[PDB]
Amino acid sequence: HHHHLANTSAHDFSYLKFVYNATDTSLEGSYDYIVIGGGTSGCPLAATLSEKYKVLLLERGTIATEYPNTLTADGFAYNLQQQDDGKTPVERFVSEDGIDNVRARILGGTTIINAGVYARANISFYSQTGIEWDLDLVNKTYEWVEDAIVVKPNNQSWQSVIGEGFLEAGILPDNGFSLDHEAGTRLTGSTFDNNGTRHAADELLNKGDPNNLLVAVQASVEKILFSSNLSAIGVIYTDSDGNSHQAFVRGNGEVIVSAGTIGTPQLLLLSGVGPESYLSSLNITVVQPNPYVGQFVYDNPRNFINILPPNPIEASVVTVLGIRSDYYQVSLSSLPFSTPPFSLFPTTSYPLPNSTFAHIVSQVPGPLSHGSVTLNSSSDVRIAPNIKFNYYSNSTDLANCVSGMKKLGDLLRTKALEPYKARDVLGIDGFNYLGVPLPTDDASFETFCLDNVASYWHYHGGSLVGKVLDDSFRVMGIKALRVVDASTFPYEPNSHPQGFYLMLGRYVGLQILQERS
Ligand SMILES: Cc1cc2nc3c(=O)[nH]c(=O)nc-3n(C[C@H](O)[C@H](O)[C@H](O)COP(=O)(O)OP(=O)(O)OC[C@H]3O[C@@H](n4cnc5c(N)ncnc54)[C@H](O)[C@@H]3O)c2cc1C
Ligand SMILES: *[C@@H]1O[C@H](CO)[C@@H](O)[C@H](O)[C@H]1NC(C)=O
Ligand SMILES: *[C@@H]1O[C@H](CO)[C@@H](O)[C@H](O)[C@H]1NC(C)=O
Ligand SMILES: *[C@@H]1O[C@H](CO)[C@@H](O)[C@H](O)[C@H]1NC(C)=O
Ligand SMILES: *[C@@H]1O[C@H](CO)[C@@H](O)[C@H](O)[C@H]1NC(C)=O
Ligand SMILES: *[C@@H]1O[C@H](CO)[C@@H](O)[C@H](O)[C@H]1NC(C)=O
Ligand SMILES: *[C@@H]1O[C@H](CO)[C@@H](O)[C@H](O)[C@H]1NC(C)=O
Ligand SMILES: *[C@@H]1O[C@H](CO)[C@@H](O)[C@H](O)[C@H]1NC(C)=O
Ligand SMILES: O=Cc1ccccc1
Repeated sequence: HHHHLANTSAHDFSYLKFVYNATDTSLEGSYDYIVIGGGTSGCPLAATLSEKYKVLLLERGTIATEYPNTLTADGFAYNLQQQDDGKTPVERFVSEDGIDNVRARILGGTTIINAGVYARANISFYSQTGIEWDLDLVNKTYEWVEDAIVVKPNNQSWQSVIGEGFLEAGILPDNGFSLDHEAGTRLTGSTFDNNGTRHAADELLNKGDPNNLLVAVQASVEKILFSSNLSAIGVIYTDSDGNSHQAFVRGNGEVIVSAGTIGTPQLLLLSGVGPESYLSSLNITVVQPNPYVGQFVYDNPRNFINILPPNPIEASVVTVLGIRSDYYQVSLSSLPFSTPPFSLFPTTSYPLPNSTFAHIVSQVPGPLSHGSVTLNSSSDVRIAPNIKFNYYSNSTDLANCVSGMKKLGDLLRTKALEPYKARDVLGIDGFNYLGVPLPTDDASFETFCLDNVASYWHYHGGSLVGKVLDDSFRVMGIKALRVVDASTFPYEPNSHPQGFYLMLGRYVGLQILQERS
């Protein structure tokens, strides 16, 4: 079941032969499919559709060769440390809760900037949704992604320490190496290969048909165009010089929005698809009223402590996961820095580490708390929308963080972690901490959870199946319009969702092709 995994190899940019600047007006015209957003779901979706049909993929960012630190594990922090000048692969934002965050702006989407952790969805997820999944095809599609960009990670000293700690702390059983989201401790896959080269969703464009697939970069899609039976017919997009362009679908073809949790509700709202009284209050003509566009937007909380060992530890990428139903835990080890990677810590005024440190982390599942995306500009898609997640508004989320923080306490008490204490005392105050240490009444853990929350970066929702979309990802009430990306589900598929959303892009592409045949 692992014969098919990818090998160590250079990042494959062969697909650049059909990538063009959106300034090229000859890209304007009619296609069978237009995919908006060249990201985690959008790239394998476009590649899949191009097996049989003419596809235009539109991405607002540029190509990853322009930002070489996106292409190595060693460059992960660099892209977050880099200032956001409107063109960089990392776009910075702050939720209305006050928590710093980022999204991608690059061909390949968030797989070009993320921490590389690869996992398949919790196998119970499919029946939880109630969608009639073709489960055999789901698994074939995971293998199609994994053959291109997923490896079995080599050993990393810190990842092995934390795995021994998770097991000693009772996060059982030992699952060895496995891609599956199951209770226990395991080594999972990575989209960094064993030479440190990042592999990503853009490489899945290499599986497209180069005679049928066209990609426009620095293409800012501003509006979905509709028929004068309401149908999507095309898009308006602007190029890096600011000039406008139009592209259309033809016949039985379709527009699919794959612009992410933030970008997809924004574009739907700008296009008149959304809550009637809200759009009317902005004087946006309503094309399709739906009270849920931009509603039910979720961000799984990240809580953490940081330890500063008295001897240097080796930096690592996350590969070893400790999974329970009520918390998902990992640890990153890092070099010190004097410029913070934006959103690693929730505020810019966080203390800076002067030596190597271990960031020890727990994730709240769900979450049950949710907020919304609303427009900041009623016209300009380059102006980021407002986004609020309402962290810990739901008491179940807070209770689950308390459980995870207690388990992090257990982890710090293991023999495995003992050699990284600065003082050989009995308690966990023998560690040196960067930032706030763990407090053991439930009230002190609740305060810690609330005060020190950060984004796990795994936000989702805003165009949910069952609210905005049907079980085939069609926008209800509109022909020839679908949404495929992380805006579509209200809960996580697992601890690390890129593997699910990579699969989903191709999977829905195959469903489109089958429906059409
Ligand atoms: C820093 C970070 C680390 C992460 N680490 C991991 C991890 O290790 N493992 C894991 O499993 N998950 C991880 N995640 C989460 C996971 O990567 C994302 O949830 C997932 O990639 C989202 O996929 P998507 O297709 O919804 O969005 P994206 O991949 O972001 O794709 C959306 C694309 O649409 C483009 N776009 C947006 N609006 C427009 C527009 N109007 N016109 C044109 N293009 C547009 C964007 O530029 C982008 O390329 C991480 C997330 C972040 C931010
Ligand atoms: C990796 O290479 C080996 C032999 O060199 C082979 O088993 C396998 O086909 C390769 N994997 C991929 C994904 O190409
Ligand atoms: C597209 O062309 C413009 C000039 O017309 C240039 O400024 C920009 O860098 C180009 N973008 C890409 C992605 O090549
Ligand atoms: C799909 O693969 C998973 C492992 O990821 C396995 O547990 C499951 O049985 C498979 N399902 C089908 C329908 O083959
Ligand atoms: C919408 O337009 C009407 C005029 O038709 C105006 O009275 C109202 O203030 C406008 N509202 C906004 C938010 O532009
Ligand atoms: C997997 O998903 C099911 C269904 O939502 C849930 O009950 C279970 O706790 C999950 N398991 C893990 C290990 O997250
Ligand atoms: C736009 O965003 C800024 C920055 O968060 C905020 O202060 C402002 O209130 C927002 N404006 C609108 C109209 O949403
Ligand atoms: C928390 O979420 C659960 C599940 O959606 C819900 O039943 C409950 O009412 C929520 N609590 C509050 C205070 O909204
Ligand atoms: O789970 C992935 C991760 C990576 C860096 C920091 C926190 C979490």
